[PDB]
Amino acid sequence: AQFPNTPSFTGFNTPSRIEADIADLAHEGTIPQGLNGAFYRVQPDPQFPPRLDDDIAFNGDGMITRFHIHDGQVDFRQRWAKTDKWKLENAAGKALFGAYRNPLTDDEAVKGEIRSTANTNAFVFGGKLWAMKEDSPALVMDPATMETFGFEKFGGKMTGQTFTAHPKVDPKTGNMVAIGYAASGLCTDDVTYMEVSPEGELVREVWFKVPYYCMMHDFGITEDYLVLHIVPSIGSWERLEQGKPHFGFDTTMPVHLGIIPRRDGVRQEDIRWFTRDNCFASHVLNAWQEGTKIHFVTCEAKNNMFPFFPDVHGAPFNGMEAMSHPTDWVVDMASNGEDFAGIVKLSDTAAEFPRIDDRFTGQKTRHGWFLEMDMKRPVELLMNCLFHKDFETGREQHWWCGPVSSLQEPCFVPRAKDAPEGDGWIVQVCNRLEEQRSDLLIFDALDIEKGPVATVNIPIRLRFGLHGNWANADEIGLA
Ligand SMILES: Oc1ccc(/C=C/c2cc(O)cc(O)c2)cc1
Ligand SMILES: [Fe+3]
Repeated sequence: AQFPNTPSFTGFNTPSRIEADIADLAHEGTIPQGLNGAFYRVQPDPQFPPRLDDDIAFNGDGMITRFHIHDGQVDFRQRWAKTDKWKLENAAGKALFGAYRNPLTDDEAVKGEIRSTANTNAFVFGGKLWAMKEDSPALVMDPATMETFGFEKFGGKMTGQTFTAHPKVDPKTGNMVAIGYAASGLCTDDVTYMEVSPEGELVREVWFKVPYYCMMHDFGITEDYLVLHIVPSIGSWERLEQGKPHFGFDTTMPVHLGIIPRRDGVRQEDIRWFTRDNCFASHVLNAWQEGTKIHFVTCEAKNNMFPFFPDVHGAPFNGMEAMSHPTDWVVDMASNGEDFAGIVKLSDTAAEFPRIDDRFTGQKTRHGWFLEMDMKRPVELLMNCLFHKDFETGREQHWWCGPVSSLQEPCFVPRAKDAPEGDGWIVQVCNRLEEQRSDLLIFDALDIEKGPVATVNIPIRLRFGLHGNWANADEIGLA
C-alpha cells in the first residue's frame, strides 16, 4: 500500500502493522522473579492509507501489545484490535472511515457504523481485555489469545452510544467506573455515568448533562463521587461540516468541575458544579475526599496541549503555555457558590501521563509517577524522563533516557497484593529513536533514579503508544 509522505506517516510514525510473537526477549540486567502477569499497551497503527490526504496520530487503528512477564523472562505478543472499522476496511481492501471524529468524511457505505479504532487504552477487567476508544462502546478481547470478541454493549442494556477510554476501578467494590460523553450523538451535551460489576454486568447507568460539549477524556473518582472536569477543547457539527479538526481550544471559556454522587437514581439537581478561569487539563492522577473537601490532582497547563486541535480564534500553537504541571484542584462541598477552594501547583517539573498505584484509586495517595519533559537535557536527534514524586516527603526523582530516546506511559506493578502503596515496579516502553527500535524498561518504583533493573530489547520498533495497564497472571488466564 502507498501511504502519504507526511509527518504523520513517516519517521517515527512510519506504519508498522505487525502482528507477532516472540518468546524470551533478549535483555540486560535482572527481570524480577516476582513479576507474573502481563503489561498491555496500545498503539495507533493504520491498517490502510487514510481516505484523506493526511491524518493525525490519534486516528490510527488500535494495535495491542502484550508483554507477558514470568519466571524472569518477557514474552511478546501483538495483535490487531478487530473493531468493526477494522473488519469492514479489511474486507473492502481500503480505508472507508475518514477523519478523526468526523462522519461527514466517511464513505457512504459505512453510514451508521461504529467508528472506533479502539486505540486509546488496553485495560484488563472482569476476565476480558478492553480495547477502548471514547467515541464508541469498548471492544472486548480475550486477554490470553488476544482474539477479538466484539463491542461490549452489555447485551443491549447500555443505552448510551459511548464508553470512556479512562475507566477507574473502585477498590472497595471492585466495580469499573466509567463515563460516556456525547452519549446521544456526536457533539451532544449528554453524558452517562456507568458502573460495571466485577462479573461484567452493567449495574448502573445515569444520564446527566454537562455545561457544554467538550472532550471529556478523563475523570476522577472518590469514595462517594465521580469528579468530572469540563475543559474547553470544544467541538460542533459546524466544525465538521467545514472540515475543521473536530476539536479546537477556546481560551475565553471557563473551566468547570462537576461532582456527581455515585449512587442510584442521581438527578441533575444532585450534581454540583464549581467554576474557575480558563486552563487546559486532561489526565487525572487521582482524586480523593478529605473532610468536606475533594482533592482533584491533574496535570494543568496554561493553554491548549493539542496543536492538531487548534485555538478556535486562529492563534498559533504556544509550546511554552502547553507545559503541564501536577496540580491539586480543591473544592469544598460545604461552601456556597462555585469558587474553587484552592488551585495548588505541586511541582515545578513539567509532567504528563500521570499514574498511581491503582489499588488506591479514590483514596489519598502518597506516590505519583509521570512522563516528564525536561527541556534542559541534551537532545541529539518530547518526553525524555521518568518522574516520581513522593507527595508526603516532597522528594522528586528523575531518570533520563538519554539524548536519542523518549519514553512512553509508565505503569505501576505491585510487588505483592498486600504490599504497601508504591512497593513494586514501574514498567514502560522506551523509544530508541536513533536505533529505530524499542526497549521495555523495568524499575524499582521507589528508586527510579538508579535506573532500570532490567532493559528488555524489543526487536520490533513500537509506534507512539497511548495508555496501558498491568494484570496479574490469574486475571488473564496465564497463571
Ligand atoms: O481519541 C483520543 C482522544 C484524546 C486522546 C488524548 C491524548 C493525550 C495526549 C497527551 O500527550 C496528553 C494528554 O493530556 C492527552 C487520545 C485519543
Ligand atoms: Fe488519555
